[PDB]
Amino acid sequence: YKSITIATEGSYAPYNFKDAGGKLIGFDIDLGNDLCKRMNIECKFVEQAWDGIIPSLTAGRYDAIMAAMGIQPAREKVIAFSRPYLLTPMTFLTTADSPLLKTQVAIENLPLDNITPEQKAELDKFTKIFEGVKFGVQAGTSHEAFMKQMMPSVQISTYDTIDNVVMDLKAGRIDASLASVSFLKPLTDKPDNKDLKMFGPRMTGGLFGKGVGVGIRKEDADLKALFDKAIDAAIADGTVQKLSQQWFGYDASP
Ligand SMILES: N=C(N)NCCC[C@@H](C(=O)O)N1C(=O)CC[C@@H]1C(=O)O
Repeated sequence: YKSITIATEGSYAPYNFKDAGGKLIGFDIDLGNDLCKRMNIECKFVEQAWDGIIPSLTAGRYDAIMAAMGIQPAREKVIAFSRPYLLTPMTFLTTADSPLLKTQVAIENLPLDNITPEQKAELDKFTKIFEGVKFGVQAGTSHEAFMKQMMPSVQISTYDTIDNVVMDLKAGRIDASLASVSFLKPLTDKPDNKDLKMFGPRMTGGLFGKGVGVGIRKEDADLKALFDKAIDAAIADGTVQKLSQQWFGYDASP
């Protein structure tokens, strides 16, 4: 390999978004540039809307995806992933004045790979509390998949970007959402968002899979091996931890 093109979305801060000059910035951009230097490959980042990001990769419009993409079983049917470069659970989001905040969380860390009756009881409790509450999620994400598969009785609206979800939650058009802690912690830590709060169980596994990874075509085994070696080195030397603290305000490195 000499040169590759990496697609990102550009609407998911602090992983990938646009600066004041319209340039793509964020953890995925800084990490991608560091990995390419390690691989001795020239890389160019390009913006791609979330809906077509996977088919444009398999159609050969670019060589990899770094766009806060969870390594999840459904996507693994279509593309390959590097080993994870970040780990994060998933949790809920509402407004700081919401009555939803008073709900007792019986299971703080809720793994979904093998749901026990106790874990199902906790998911069912939140489903019942959420029935009547209007949820908003970004379309085409594990957030949408979780609500449709695990909480089908809850009213959901899907959005083109997570930015539009947050806009509608702030405006009171929706009452709650779901996303990773890696997205929600920096969002709620901003003084701009003192009116927003994370809540509920922190979920992992199941349809969410594990980790955030670089999406690569299945046939590109050598490119996956190059990324895996570079990611292992960036984790080992503390680069991923450094970038995670810079962008997220905490260490989400594997
Ligand atoms: N708009 C984007 N560029 N990416 C949205 C990805 C959301 C979600 C997913 O892959 O479907 N995520 C995962 O399930 C774990 C990491 C990520 C998240 O919730 O932050």
